[PDB]
Amino acid sequence: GMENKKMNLLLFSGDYDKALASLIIANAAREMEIEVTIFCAFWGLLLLRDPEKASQEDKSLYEQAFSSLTPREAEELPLSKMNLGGIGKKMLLEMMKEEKAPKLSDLLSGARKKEVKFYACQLSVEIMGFKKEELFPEVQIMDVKEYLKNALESDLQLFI
Amino acid sequence: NKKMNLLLFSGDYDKALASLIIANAAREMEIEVTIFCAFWGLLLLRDPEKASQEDKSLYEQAFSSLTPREAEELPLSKMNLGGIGKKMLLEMMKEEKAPKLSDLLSGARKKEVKFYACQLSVEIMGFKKEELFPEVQIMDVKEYLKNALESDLQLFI
Amino acid sequence: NKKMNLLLFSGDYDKALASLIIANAAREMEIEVTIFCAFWGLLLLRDPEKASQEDKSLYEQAFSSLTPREAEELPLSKMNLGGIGKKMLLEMMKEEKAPKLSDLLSGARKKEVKFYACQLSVEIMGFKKEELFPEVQIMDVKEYLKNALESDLQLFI
Ligand SMILES: [Cl-]
Ligand code: NA
Ligand code: NA
Ligand code: NA
Ligand code: NA
Ligand code: NA
Repeated sequence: GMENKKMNLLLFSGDYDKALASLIIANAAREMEIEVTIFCAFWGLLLLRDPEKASQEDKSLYEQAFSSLTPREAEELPLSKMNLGGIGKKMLLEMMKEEKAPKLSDLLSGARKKEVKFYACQLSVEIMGFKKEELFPEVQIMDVKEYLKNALESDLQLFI
Repeated sequence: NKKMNLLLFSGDYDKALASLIIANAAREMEIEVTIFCAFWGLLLLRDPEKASQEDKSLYEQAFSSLTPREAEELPLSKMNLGGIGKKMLLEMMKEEKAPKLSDLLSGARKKEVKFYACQLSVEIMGFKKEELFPEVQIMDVKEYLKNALESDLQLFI
Repeated sequence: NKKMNLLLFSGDYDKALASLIIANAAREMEIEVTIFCAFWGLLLLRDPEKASQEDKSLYEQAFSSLTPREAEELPLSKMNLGGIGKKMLLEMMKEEKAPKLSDLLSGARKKEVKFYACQLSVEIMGFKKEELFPEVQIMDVKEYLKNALESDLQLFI
């Protein structure tokens, strides 16, 4: 069986639909008792923002602009295609509602509760200017060598 | 005895081309190939001569009617230009005698690449099994994971 | 002991950057790294001190002249806006003294990352070996599969 397996996802994309796929896979994995690590890098870091604990305190101006102007939480992420001003996302969301397919923010709550391990790429965090306190509290800041050690120890590795 | 699993998430012509170039070559080396199509990737599996509108919601009918109807109609991931920079790629491929996507797909089907459609995507998007190629099987995410964990090479495209 | 294979399909500045951050770090940990560049990913390998238009078709000549001529010219995957939001990412990296894509590429070359160019893509897009960095080897998809199957980490970017 799959109960001792390990999966590692590098979530690079900050697209709603790619994030959804990554959490559909991670939640299903956790239900099969697979240990799941999601390493968020670049745009994927946007998945990890906690809107209730955002800040502008002691960031450069570029960092402030980036933080205020980008999606402030997972649910605000744009579609990878057909976003159409936010209308084609509105489409996908409606079709999901018809099937009772849970929204990204509910899949993310689910993944946190099932103890999917979420890591934020240190260099991406530094470049984009996010503080630890701006992300969910159980997120750990991980450098790329820690990503590689984890990925090499894993049974399934994907870049999303 | 090797095995490869590709998760085709993208519905882009060029990414689909890459996936089938790799899948066809792997079958020639006697590697067993599984392609799990999810979200936009499902569009690869549409049989245009079998399309249907019966028992679909409004958005499902609209999504069906207004997305690529078959693999050859997929857009480029880049410089598609409303079909024109896809038209560039196709001309460049013609000069080099590189087969089109639909010909790679026919080859994949003949070589018995195993094509699967992600159940949740199929349901969300409203596609029926009869609208897809006959040998496609519906598989859920847990079945994908089992198959991927048993594979020797796993990619997300 | 360990081996990593990256298939770089994307020709985006930020995706190439991710790939070379990973590749450079892997080399420091003594992991063997193979990067197979295909389709848009081939643009990473263009040597701007070498370019040629000689013995190419019209679309090949046009493609060569109009596309990014070296890694540093690659567009952002998103929010490129004229190259100005790339300008934004670049200025943010500069504040952090994060190395540029060209510096990571030079580092990768120095650390003996193995760079291969997909033969079919090369032929379609019309690039010649002489237009790419001298250590690049042209490899077909079956060589890609052999190498990926012997690797411990395999990603498609
Ligand atoms: Cl991957
Ligand atoms: Na910064
Ligand atoms: Na991937
Ligand atoms: Na539906
Ligand atoms: Na993989
Ligand atoms: Na050509």
